[PDB]
Amino acid sequence: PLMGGFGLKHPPPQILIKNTPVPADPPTTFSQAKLASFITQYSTGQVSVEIEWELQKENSKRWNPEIQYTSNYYKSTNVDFAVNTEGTYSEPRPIGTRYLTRNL
Amino acid sequence: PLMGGFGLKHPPPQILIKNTPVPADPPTTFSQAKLASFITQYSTGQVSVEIEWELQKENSKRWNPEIQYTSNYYKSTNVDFAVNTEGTYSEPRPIGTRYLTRNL
Repeated sequence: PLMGGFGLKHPPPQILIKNTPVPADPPTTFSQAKLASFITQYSTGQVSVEIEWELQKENSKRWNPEIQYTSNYYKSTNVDFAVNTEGTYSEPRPIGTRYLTRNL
Repeated sequence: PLMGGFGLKHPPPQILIKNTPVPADPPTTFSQAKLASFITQYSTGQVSVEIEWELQKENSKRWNPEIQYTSNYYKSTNVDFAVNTEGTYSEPRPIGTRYLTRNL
């Protein structure tokens, strides 16, 4: 992909879900038309997903230290990647995936 | 220890080594005195040492990133922990052992 990530020829299927429509009380006398009324409705539940990942271990002889992604040492108003006063979770900056080095 | 490290009641033994003294030519007529002359000498070789270490894996639920020891991202005159122009190896700063965090 241009956005990055993995291209796949058989991606994970997409799950589709809908409330089963519940019609309100239809009239007594038959009517040819389809039922235009329904009971306002919504549903809630829990969903769980796991992904088993495979890693390629980093095996390298570079003498000096590498570069690593690390949180700031210095004080700040409030913790990054954590909630704020009013409870709004916030992530300050994007995280690149490339730090460790490899000989071309 | 106060310097840090591990205290031990049976530390690794200390290896001691010496050139076996080689006397120069003593006189023909016997002499009571011990031999005061020797052949100037030195020896060279290779030494190898390995240490099998045990680690306590870090298992922790902290949500936000930790602090990590990482080399500078920004450019510098020359690489740290690596040789300089004239070939003098140099280590810029001490390295503490404590970064990862643990709930007291």
